[PDB]
Amino acid sequence: AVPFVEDWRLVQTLGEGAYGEVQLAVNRVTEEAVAVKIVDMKRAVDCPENIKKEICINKMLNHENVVKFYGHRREGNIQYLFLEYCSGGELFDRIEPDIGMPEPDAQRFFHQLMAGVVYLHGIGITHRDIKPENLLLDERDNLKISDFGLATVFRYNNRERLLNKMCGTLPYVAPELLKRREFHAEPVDVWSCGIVLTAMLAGELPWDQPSDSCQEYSDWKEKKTYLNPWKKIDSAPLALLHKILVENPSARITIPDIKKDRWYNKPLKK
Ligand SMILES: Nc1ncnc2c1ncn2[C@@H]1O[C@H](COP(=O)(O)OP(=O)(O)OP(O)(O)=S)[C@@H](O)[C@H]1O
Ligand SMILES: [Mg+2]
Ligand SMILES: [Mg+2]
Repeated sequence: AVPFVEDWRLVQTLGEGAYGEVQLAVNRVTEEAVAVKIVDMKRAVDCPENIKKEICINKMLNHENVVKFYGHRREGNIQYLFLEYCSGGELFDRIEPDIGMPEPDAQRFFHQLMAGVVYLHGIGITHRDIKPENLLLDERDNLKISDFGLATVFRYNNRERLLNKMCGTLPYVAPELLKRREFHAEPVDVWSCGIVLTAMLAGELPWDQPSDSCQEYSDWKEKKTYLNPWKKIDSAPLALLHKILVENPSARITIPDIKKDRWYNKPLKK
């Protein structure tokens, strides 16, 4: 019944977005540390209903590789979302530009990413904006899928919904999102995970946009893998990427089969 600021000390700005801010908050009596996403519902006409949907999706989630939702408050136009504080920051900041990261680290992050995406898809949720900026790390560098503001239900009461809305981030979106009027949700998340893995192993994104207009994408379809970023990627993970970054979503590898992939299961040393 008392104000947010009387219970919570904002200690640190963690991130700044167009529609909200994320603060590290410390409870003034408990001293427990929390991430609070502060959202001014004045900044968009349908933000009230968009943030309500984000909260309803968050309340369905409970997995070690998904940022945990603790609750929410409203104070006038302000919505507070309390989330698991991820001390380790963004996966994005572990990706050295043009370099990437050690293959064992990339593999480990990929394992954890798959675990979270499998969980989400199992409860019928698609994230729709998977990228290193939305994959956070806890104090033990465990990966946690973050930000469900673009997430939606693709399976409900055992019936699948095809998607028809364009959203996400252009270097990470699957080509069917640019070309088809309707598309299945799961292969889109699979595709973006493959871009994430490409970024982890090479430190760069392969194309602006998986368009016929984009030469980098056409060179990939012609498997000119002597070019960058592919030449930086060992043939074993590259064989997996060849199975993920497949244009036709009906032929694209599914996660159950990613789990059977040689590199996925290859023991790696430092
Ligand atoms: N739970 C968290 N723990 C630690 N850091 C976080 C957490 N949530 C967000 N951040 C940081 O805040 C940044 C932005 O938060 P997001 O939720 O991704 O905001 P955004 O989507 O960029 O902003 P808008 O308003 O949706 S355009 C992230 O990239 C993290 O660096
Ligand atoms: Mg985000
Ligand atoms: Mg967001």
